[PDB]
Amino acid sequence: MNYPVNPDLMPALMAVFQHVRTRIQSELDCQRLDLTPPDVHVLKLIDEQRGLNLQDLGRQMCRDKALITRKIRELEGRNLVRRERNPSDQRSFQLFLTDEGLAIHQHAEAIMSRVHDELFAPLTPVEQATLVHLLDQSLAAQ
Amino acid sequence: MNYPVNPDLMPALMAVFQHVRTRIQSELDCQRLDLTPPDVHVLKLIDEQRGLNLQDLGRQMCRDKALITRKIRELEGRNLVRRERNPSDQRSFQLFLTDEGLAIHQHAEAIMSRVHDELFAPLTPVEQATLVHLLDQSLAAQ
Repeated sequence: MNYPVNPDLMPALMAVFQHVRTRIQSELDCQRLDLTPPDVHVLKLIDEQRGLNLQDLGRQMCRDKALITRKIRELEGRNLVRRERNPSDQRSFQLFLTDEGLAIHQHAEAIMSRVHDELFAPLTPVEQATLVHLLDQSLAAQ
Repeated sequence: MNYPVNPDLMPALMAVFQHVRTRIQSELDCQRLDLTPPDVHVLKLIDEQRGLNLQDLGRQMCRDKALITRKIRELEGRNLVRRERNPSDQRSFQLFLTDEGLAIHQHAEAIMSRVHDELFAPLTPVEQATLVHLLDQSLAAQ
C-alpha cells in the first residue's frame, strides 16, 4: 500500500546522514586512520560477506567496474585486503580482509557505533523504539 | 539527559542509509551524472548560502584540513561553482552555483527525491510525519 511522500522527509533524513558522514570523516582523520568513508564501506562489505567475489561489489547497481577494481588494488597495496583465486571459478577472485584490515575495520565500526550512540541517546526509549519501527516498515516493503 | 540505546536502532538506520546511498549512486551512475552525493551536498550548501557550515566541516578535521577546500576547487574547476571576492571582506570569497551547477544540482536532488519517495511510500502520512520529527529531534540534540 503506497502513499504520497511528505516533502520534509528527504531533507530530514539527509541532514542526519550528512551529520553521521561528517562525524565519521572527522573521527577517521583525527584518530589517524587515513581512510575515507567509501574505503570504510568497502572493508565492511568484504567483512560482512566472507569470501565474496570481486564482481559482487556493487552488484545490484549501475557502476563503473574499473573504479571498484581500482579501489581494491589500492586497498590491497595498503595491506588491508587480500585476494584468493576462487576454487570453484578460477576467473574469480575472492576478497578477504588481512589481519591489519580486520583491525582497521573494527576501529571504523567502533567509531560508527559511537557516532550512532550520540545520535540516539538523547531520545527516550519510546522515541527510539518508534524510530526502529518506522525504519523497519520502510525496509520490510522492499 | 541520555537514555539507554536500543540495539535495533543503529542496524536499522544503517540499513536505510545503505539502501538510500547505493540507490542514489546507482541512479547517478545509470544516467552518467559524474557526481557523488558529497558533490551534491557541497552544491546544496553553496546554493543555500551556508559557508559557515562549509568551513565547519574543514575545521572538524585534524590532519586533512583542506578536505572541503579541495572539493570546492574541483567543483569550481568543473564550472559548477563560481567565486566572488566580496565587496567588504576582500580576504574572503563568496561562493555561488553557476547556471550549469544549478541545473545539475537540481537534477541530482530530483534523483534523490525519487529514491526517498520509493523507500518511504509504504509509510502512512502520520508515520512519515513522526519519522521527520524523530530525525529532527535526534539531530537538534547534537
